[PDB]
Amino acid sequence: PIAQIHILEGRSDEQKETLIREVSEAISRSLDAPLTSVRVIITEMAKGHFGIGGELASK
Amino acid sequence: PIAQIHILEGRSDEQKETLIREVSEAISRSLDAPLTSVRVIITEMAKGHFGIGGELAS
Amino acid sequence: PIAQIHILEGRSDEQKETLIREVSEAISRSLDAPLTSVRVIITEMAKGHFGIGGELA
Amino acid sequence: PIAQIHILEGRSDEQKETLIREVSEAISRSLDAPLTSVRVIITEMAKGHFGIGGELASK
Amino acid sequence: PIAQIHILEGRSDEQKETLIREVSEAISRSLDAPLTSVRVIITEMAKGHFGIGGEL
Amino acid sequence: PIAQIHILEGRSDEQKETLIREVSEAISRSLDAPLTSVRVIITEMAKGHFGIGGELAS
Repeated sequence: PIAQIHILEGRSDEQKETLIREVSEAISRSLDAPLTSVRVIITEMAKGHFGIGGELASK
Repeated sequence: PIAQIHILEGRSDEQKETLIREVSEAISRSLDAPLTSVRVIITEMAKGHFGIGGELAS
Repeated sequence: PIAQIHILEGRSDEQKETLIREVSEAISRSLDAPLTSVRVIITEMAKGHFGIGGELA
Repeated sequence: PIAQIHILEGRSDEQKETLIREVSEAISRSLDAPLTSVRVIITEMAKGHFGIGGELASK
Repeated sequence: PIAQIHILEGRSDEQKETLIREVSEAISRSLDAPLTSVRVIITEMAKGHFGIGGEL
Repeated sequence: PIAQIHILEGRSDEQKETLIREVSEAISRSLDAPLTSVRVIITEMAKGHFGIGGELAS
């Protein structure tokens, strides 16, 4: 499985490493897929690049 | 957080529901993000639409 | 500009046509980008494939 | 609805804010989905990372 | 490397197999990447789901 | 056709230009799509942003 996770910028490397680990494990348990087959891409978003209800996250 | 998960076709609805819940919880706990802010998209791939090493995963 | 829009299944073809036109106009006007250069991809999600708060939408 | 928009780098924060607002409203009215449910991600592309016809947008 | 290719519906399985092979080789050779590390996802678009210049 | 290619950061501009050209040509000939219609997006990943088996790929 291949997961792409869009998150807001600002997390530490350590936090993102945890995210990759926990999500990968979750995918593995859910689908009975071998952990080694799971790939995760983290894509960071700047605050001014993410909109909710037409408004900036930065705001 | 918005996660898109590409998986091969063949899983049950029950499995996919579990995937959504477990992944959402993992994201929420890892990032200290509100659970309701987490969105998950499951994208199924037909076997003939996924390649590894230039060959079909068939 | 290239837009991919994930939406729940269930809309008519005409509704999706309107979506493409209106989003394309918005992108062109906002960025002063040539309208003819704007590409929009509609990706439909089955209800059992979209989660909000860990629950099916 | 969730929209991801790939655009070339170079726009101001203000332009991108306008983009997010206008695209979100366009999605909302076209699909009659509540505006507050609409998420928009802006993904900026470097000039050297976007190809048309096998040629860089840089040229 | 991971490539996702959006294409209009209508191509044969044979064409899509060729697409995966040729794109994977192009990525591998261009980036000096191990061929087995290359993944390609084909995503088909219905004609009514793809807009250029605001028109279908 | 529209291709998005996720690759690890570290390549030169020249390498990425070659990638775009060769991938665009491969798409064109494989699908018999006019080359001028082919668009390619390169998306670079930092090493700390890519996981295999729950571990950073690095």
